Amino acid sequence: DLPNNCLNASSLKCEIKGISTYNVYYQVENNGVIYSCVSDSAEGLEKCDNSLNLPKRFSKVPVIPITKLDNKRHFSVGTKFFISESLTQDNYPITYNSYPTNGTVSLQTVKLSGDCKITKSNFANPYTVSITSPEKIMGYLIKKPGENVEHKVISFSGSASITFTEEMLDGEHNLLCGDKSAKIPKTNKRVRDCII
Amino acid sequence: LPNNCLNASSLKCEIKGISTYNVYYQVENNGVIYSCVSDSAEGLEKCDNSLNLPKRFSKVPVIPITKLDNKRHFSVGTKFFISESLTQDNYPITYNSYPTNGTVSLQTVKLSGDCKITKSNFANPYTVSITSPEKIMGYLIKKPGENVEHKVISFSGSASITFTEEMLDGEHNLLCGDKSAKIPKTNKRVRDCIIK
Ligand SMILES: *[C@@H]1O[C@H](CO)[C@@H](O[C@@H]2O[C@H](CO)[C@@H](O[C@@H]3O[C@H](CO)[C@@H](O)[C@H](O)[C@@H]3O)[C@H](O)[C@H]2NC(C)=O)[C@H](O)[C@H]1NC(C)=O
Ligand SMILES: *[C@@H]1O[C@H](CO)[C@@H](O[C@@H]2O[C@H](CO)[C@@H](O[C@@H]3O[C@H](CO)[C@@H](O)[C@H](O)[C@@H]3O)[C@H](O)[C@H]2NC(C)=O)[C@H](O)[C@H]1NC(C)=O
Ligand SMILES: *[C@@H]1O[C@H](CO)[C@@H](O[C@@H]2O[C@H](CO)[C@@H](O)[C@H](O)[C@H]2NC(C)=O)[C@H](O)[C@H]1NC(C)=O
Ligand SMILES: *[C@@H]1O[C@H](CO)[C@@H](O[C@@H]2O[C@H](CO)[C@@H](O)[C@H](O)[C@H]2NC(C)=O)[C@H](O)[C@H]1NC(C)=O
Repeated sequence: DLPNNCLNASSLKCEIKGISTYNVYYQVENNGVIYSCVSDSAEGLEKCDNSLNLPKRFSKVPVIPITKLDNKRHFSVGTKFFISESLTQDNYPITYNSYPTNGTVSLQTVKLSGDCKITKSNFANPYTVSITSPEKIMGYLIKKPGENVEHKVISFSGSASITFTEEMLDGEHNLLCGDKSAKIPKTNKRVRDCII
Repeated sequence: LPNNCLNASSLKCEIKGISTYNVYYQVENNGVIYSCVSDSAEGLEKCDNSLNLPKRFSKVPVIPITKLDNKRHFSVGTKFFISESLTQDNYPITYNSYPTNGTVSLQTVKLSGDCKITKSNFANPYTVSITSPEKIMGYLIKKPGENVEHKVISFSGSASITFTEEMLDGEHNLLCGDKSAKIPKTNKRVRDCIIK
């Protein structure tokens, strides 16, 4: 059990099958046997086939999929591949990340996740909100309901300060950090520009 | 309209898949197959291949696994989830009563929600109590890799637990939604006294 053949994609013939917003699904081939694999950094895919639409770096923000269909529009954070069990008994061995196992690859929408200490109350600068997380890395995002807004994920760690843009304070906008979620109310237009 | 996917006893229906916490079936009304997933196991007795249907489903807070490293420690069964098809087209599905497009995908799962294990339950030291603020909750003891297809226990409010000689070896592990716990191994010479 050494799926390191997926580590060598620089020189082995590989085809790009699918591309998500947070991982990549491909399959290499060494001695006449295909090896489906999923990676989170895409280091040796430059010479693969369909090595066309892939990015420099997946931002590595912890994300878990959606169970709440109703919460889709409220928690769309993009697409990420996950190891599912095949619909047939098919036990096809895929090596998600560095861990090998069987199952089938399946693309699912995901949500943000973790322990974002969303600091509602902030002493000074009420228009500036702070956000902390004990996790090593953590991701947040500000978006309206839906909008098909992908990316806009920020790799933050520990201390993080957030200010709102002029349009952003439209009440329908929502701040997503970790599991937690809040809604920003529309501030008065004349209270704005009074900052001067 | 997900009509007569609740009336499936009035239609010719084909049982496609059965998981631990939900069931997948397709009904046929007038020319086109309706794919639907549910949890009641009601009205599906007259469907085809409905031989191994469970009485009811536990319907506990349940999320799938991400880190494949933790399947062995947190395996609690299999649950059907709505995903996105690898190809472009996506058949409309009506999970519960919620209609949407996509494809089905079977995934093993972990218990979800929030539990608060009374870690130091001095009162009857060998019996401890759990409290869940949610309306329903799931829990089960399980050593890594132990076959657990329906050993779960539907949990609401606050309840207590009494252990077994098997379950008090150092290998068994306590599971309750979002929390994990390990059981210490009592010497078999101390076991014969608690047996009284
Ligand atoms: C699914 O993935 C598992 C993970 O490796 C694969 O399991 C392997 O299946 C083989 C069956 O050929 C088993 O190994 C056997 O062990 C016995 C005991 O020594 C030995 O006498 C046999 O000759 C054979 O080697 C075992 O279940 C397992 N091996 C592991 C985990 O090391 C399985 O092949 C995959 N399913 C597929 C590809 O359909
Ligand atoms: C899911 O597949 C079905 C069929 O392929 C589609 O579902 C429904 O499709 C209609 C047509 O696009 C959606 O909206 C309607 O659009 C027409 C455009 O002129 C408009 O006149 C109507 O007032 C209505 O807005 C409808 O929302 C959609 N519903 C669902 C539940 O899917 C559709 O192709 C696929 N779904 C999506 C979201 O694309
Ligand atoms: C991946 O590529 C490297 C580079 O060729 C392989 O390393 C070779 O290993 C074989 C022995 O199995 C020998 O040809 C040499 O020891 C290495 N090559 C050179 C040029 O020294 C490696 O085996 C490949 N496969 C894996 C799984 O890593
Ligand atoms: C399930 O089927 C029954 C059929 O007896 C439905 O009862 C009527 O169904 C027709 C459509 O065939 C509707 O037009 C009527 O309005 C229904 N009668 C009512 C609502 O009193 C029933 O609606 C179906 N759906 C369920 C029970 O959820």
